[PDB]
Amino acid sequence: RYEKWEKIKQHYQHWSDSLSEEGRGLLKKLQIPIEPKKDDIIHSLSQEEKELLKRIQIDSSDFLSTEEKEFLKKLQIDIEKEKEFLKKLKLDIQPYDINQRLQDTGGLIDSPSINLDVRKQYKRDIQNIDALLHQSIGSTLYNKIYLYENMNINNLTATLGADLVDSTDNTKINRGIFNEFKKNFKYSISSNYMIVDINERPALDNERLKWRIQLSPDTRAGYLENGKLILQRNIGLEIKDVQIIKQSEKEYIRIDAKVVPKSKIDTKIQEAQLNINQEWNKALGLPKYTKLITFNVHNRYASNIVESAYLILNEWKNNIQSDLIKKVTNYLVDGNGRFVFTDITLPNIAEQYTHQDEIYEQVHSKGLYVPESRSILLHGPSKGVELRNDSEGFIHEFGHAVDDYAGYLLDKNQSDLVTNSKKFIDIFKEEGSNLTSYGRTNEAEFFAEAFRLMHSTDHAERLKVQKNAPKTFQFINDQIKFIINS
Ligand SMILES: Cc1cc(S(=O)(=O)N(Cc2cccnc2)[C@H](C)C(=O)NO)ccc1F
Ligand SMILES: [Zn+2]
Repeated sequence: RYEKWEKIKQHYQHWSDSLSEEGRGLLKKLQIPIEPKKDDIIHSLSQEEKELLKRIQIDSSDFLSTEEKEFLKKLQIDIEKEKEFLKKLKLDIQPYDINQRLQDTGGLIDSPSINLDVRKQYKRDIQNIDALLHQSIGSTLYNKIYLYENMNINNLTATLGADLVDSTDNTKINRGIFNEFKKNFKYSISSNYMIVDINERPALDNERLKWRIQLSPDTRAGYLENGKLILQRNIGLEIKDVQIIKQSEKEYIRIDAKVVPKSKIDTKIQEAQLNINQEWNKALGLPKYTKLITFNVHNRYASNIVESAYLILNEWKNNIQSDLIKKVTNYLVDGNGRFVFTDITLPNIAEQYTHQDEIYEQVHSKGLYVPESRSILLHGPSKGVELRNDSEGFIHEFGHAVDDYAGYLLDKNQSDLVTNSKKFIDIFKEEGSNLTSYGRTNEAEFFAEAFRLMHSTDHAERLKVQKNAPKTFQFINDQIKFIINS
């Protein structure tokens, strides 16, 4: 367990000694992100904002992560309509987390999804760390050691992660879900600095993935003491093996991976993008030069993001009538619209942030539709709230596109969503709470939810829309009729 520490340490002896006080402080910053302290958030608040914050019920919020919820509760401890307030405040409670910024952006750190000042600080730190990690592990040690990293399955796929652990016995891995996770896991990208161990360490709470990694001779790294290494960012990983193993009467998933040039992985992704486009331009009868599908892939479940795109579009094509699909998609293409499949957060997708300067209006979620760029965005790793799979999410987003085109058809000059018409507003006011809880949010979301359920494989769901929201059901069919006759 400790026999290999010394020789790795001695290899990086001079590197460690020559570290400046700032270089060291930077490595500590990377290991321990800086949380915002409560008292400064509070004193920054005005006394009209303070009074507002404590009267706010907070677990109710739809767009705040459980850590963000808990934090603001502790602010209430010390002290809808104004979602306005929680969206602005959400930005000022993010920890300074270098590795998380790199992962969220996939290395596209110029993405205007955080404030300018911190955005520029992130750049400076990243460039400084890149300069620190100059010494490769080398030929004397690369094949003499293994590097280990424990990982939460939710980091790769939160959808499969919900059922990965056997519900009848939590010491076991669900064999069926295991196969799904392993099936299309061929390669992997690290856009941030992997922090790995020289020897294997016991997994912490809900960590069931245990990586075993072999570096290449040229792979640059730094020693972080206590038998721990930090790897250079932007490295490719080839998955050599995925197996279920048992440690201390508990089942884990071993992932054997080998470091390769990231460019080698990027080449496969680019080849896959050409293939899926040529294949789907033909199926949809689009012009042969159309670029519709785009892979924005930069993270550790890389190969599955690509492979699942094929299946998502297949389910999409299978569950929606052909003529509706063709009409709407050709509308999207006429405005250079894209189907974006990605494993970076959606505010870092150009098809969103280009048309959304306000960060507090920027949205991260499983799926999104942006009318200004006529694009559908689908985020792999995450799990949509009250959503079975990615295909159902994509169908929902396509509902928004249907909404867009239908409204465009009735006035191309003053182009607007059909759900913004007084006609559907009245329908939403009457039937808006008769479907999903989230459908209640607004006209567009109610429309897209209704559209999703009307095209669900569960025929019972389709009948529940016609029975509980017959006016919305009728309205949508009228838009479909309007579209295919256009
Ligand atoms: C139910 C379903 C959900 C999604 S979502 O989670 O990504 N989402 C809705 C959402 C997000 C957070 C909590 N509650 C609902 C985003 C924002 C959206 O509407 N996309 O256009 C996407 C598609 C769906 F069908
Ligand atoms: Zn939506």
